[PDB]
Amino acid sequence: KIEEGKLVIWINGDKGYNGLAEVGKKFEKDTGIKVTVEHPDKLEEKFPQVAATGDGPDIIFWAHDRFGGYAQSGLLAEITPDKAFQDKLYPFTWDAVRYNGKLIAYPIAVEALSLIYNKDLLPNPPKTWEEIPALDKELKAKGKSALMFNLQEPYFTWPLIAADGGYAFKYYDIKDVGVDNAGAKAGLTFLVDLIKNKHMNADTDYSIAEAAFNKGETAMTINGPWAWSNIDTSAVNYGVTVLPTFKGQPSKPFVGVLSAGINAASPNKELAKEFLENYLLTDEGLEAVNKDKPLGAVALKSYEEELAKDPRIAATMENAQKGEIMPNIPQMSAFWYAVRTAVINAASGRQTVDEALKDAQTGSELYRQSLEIISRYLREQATGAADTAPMGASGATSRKALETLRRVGDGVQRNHETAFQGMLRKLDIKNEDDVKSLSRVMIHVFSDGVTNWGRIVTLISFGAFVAKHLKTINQESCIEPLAESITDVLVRTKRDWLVKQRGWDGFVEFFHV
Ligand SMILES: CCc1sc2ncnc(N[C@H](Cc3ccccc3)C(=O)O)c2c1-c1cccc2[nH]ccc12
Ligand SMILES: OC[C@H]1O[C@H](O[C@H]2[C@H](O)[C@@H](O)[C@@H](O)O[C@@H]2CO)[C@H](O)[C@@H](O)[C@@H]1O
Ligand code: NA
Repeated sequence: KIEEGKLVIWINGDKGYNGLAEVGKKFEKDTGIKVTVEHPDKLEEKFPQVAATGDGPDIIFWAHDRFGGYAQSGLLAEITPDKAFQDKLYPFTWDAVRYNGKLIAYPIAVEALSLIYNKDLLPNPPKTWEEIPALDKELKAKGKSALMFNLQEPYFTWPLIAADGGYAFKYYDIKDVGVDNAGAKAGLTFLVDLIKNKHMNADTDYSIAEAAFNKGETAMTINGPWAWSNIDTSAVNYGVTVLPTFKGQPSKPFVGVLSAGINAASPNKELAKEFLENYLLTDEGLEAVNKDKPLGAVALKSYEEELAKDPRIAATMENAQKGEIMPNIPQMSAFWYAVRTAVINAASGRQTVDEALKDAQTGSELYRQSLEIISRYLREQATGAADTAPMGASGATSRKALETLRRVGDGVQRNHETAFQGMLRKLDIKNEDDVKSLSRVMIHVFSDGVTNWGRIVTLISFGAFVAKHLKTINQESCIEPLAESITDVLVRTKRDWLVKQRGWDGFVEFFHV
């Protein structure tokens, strides 16, 4: 389905795609291979959907956080640069694109948010978030505002949520999520109070914030290096500086490494490798992109030495040092989708801060919490003995959902023994290969009819029945992948229903004696 003898590239619309296309023309001139650069809307959502059917671009550019998800789904070619090419880029950029010991993309540049301020309106930018309300009152009396930034993407609010101890995953422990802790609460509350006191508007998005800054209407914005081009064109006299502190502690932006992955379904992997290594990741390649839209601190040592003398890059790396490199684990997508909803609902007043971050924590934890219950149930049902290991500090829900599942699920397997036996015989489960086939059948079953806890118990109960069969034919190693696949079907298709029911707390409540 992907065309051979051509390269199709996807990069986000905020990046230097015209610069990338010039690197495309230079590749074409030397090789006769035409490079097409596109910047589709929502390309980070659209890449996994199309790559999963063997379609999509040859090369996808995004920050590294989304790449572990793509790799886990088998959408990325492993990349195998030799040592001499590996030595040309900073090792911490290679660390960003390493997943289960394999390099799954080419690192391009380090991106961190900074405070951007209008020197003509604000010769001394504020050192603290706390002084912004008084600053705004001062600027409002002159027909100006203190601060506008994109409130529709959690990326921009994360530095404030994280300042006082909010975090995604403790360093990575997927069982330790910091989304609804007191630090996160205090940061998002400060944001909601800015909106309440009319210092910020809940509806401000990327476009509105950028135009207000670039027209001289607001003294400050929060943005990455890619934004500096449009500000150059605007004639605003701007500085790039350290983000304001919150409760005496630095803002902690999530650091992204813009990265180039190769589609596992691409029949042009050698052309893509040849383009990325010998045309893009060179002084002339990164300069062409950078001249269009600044990349940040580039992964290529030679060109990073030239760019590091720029104070805007110095300020970028200062904010980076005070932040954290984003995780690349597959959970990141669900984390971002949850926190995006929480910031928007808290900002608009649809939910209180406590409600919004509670739901975001449940969303962020949903996959791992589901897998822990389902996997323990399938394994104890198969072997006749429970797992003795502790769930941990935050798994009272896990213990109670498993106790509920045992009590309710005993009945379902006994009543459906004959139906389950027939269905198991009608399928041909014998190994890991057959377990992959099961996912289509289970999705197929879960795409028709009503959503309720009884139907979920029936799916898991079928899972336990299959796990018992697997154990009997010495295929015990297939039980964990079965559990992964049942968990996948369940959260893909029912994520929002499960968050609405308060996840597994709802399941315990619904069947409570
Ligand atoms: C992969 C098999 C699976 S997983 C699964 N998960 C949830 N629900 C299912 N079915 C119930 C309907 C139902 C009730 C009793 C007996 C039979 C069906 C529902 O849709 O609510 C199934 C099935 C399934 C589907 C059709 C025939 C089947 N016979 C054995 C299992 C099974
Ligand atoms: O808003 C959540 C979002 O944050 C990051 O996306 C950034 C991206 O890294 C930057 O390169 C720039 O394009 O702005 C984006 C924010 O709108 C994560 O990389 C992304 O996965 C996540 O969804
Ligand atoms: Na976007």
